[PDB]
Amino acid sequence: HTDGQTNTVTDGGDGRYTNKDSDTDHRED
Repeated sequence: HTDGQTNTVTDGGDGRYTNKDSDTDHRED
């Protein structure tokens, strides 16, 4: 009901450091 975001985290493939990426996503609307 097409307001609102989806959930978005990314962990950068790896590395073992704090490779904490972000994003966006929505009900693309």
